[PDB]
This record gives sequence, C-alpha cells and structure tokens, in this order.
Amino acid sequence: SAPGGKSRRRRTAFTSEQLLELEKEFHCKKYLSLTERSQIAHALKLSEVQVKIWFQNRRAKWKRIKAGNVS
Repeated sequence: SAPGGKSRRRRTAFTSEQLLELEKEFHCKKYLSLTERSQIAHALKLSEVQVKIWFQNRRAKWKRIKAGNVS
C-alpha cells in the first residue's frame, strides 16, 4: 500500500516508468555530473531542461518528517 502524502505540485510530464532510471542512479552514486545527467535524459525521452528543476524536489523527502523551525 502506497504511503500517499498529499503534497505534490505537478511541474513535469515524466512517469514513474521513465523515472525508474532517474532514481536508480542514486543507487550507483550520490551525485550526477553534467555528463552523467545527460545519460538518463538521452536514455529514454526526457528533457535536460526539466532535469534542472527535477533537482528542486530532492529536499522535500526529509522535510516532510523534519517539518520544524529555528530560534
């Protein structure tokens, strides 16, 4: 059963199916250089423009849980 979590701005036209590889690289390495980012982008059908903003999502995960503030 999926964990849900109703916060998601739809800002792209990718699918879980094209995303598989795009997440799979996190199991190879923690970082995707320009040459490396252009592999998956050219591996399926994706747009290196969108890849720029795809990284704007890579902070939400722990902030969902670590929803908290500073003095």
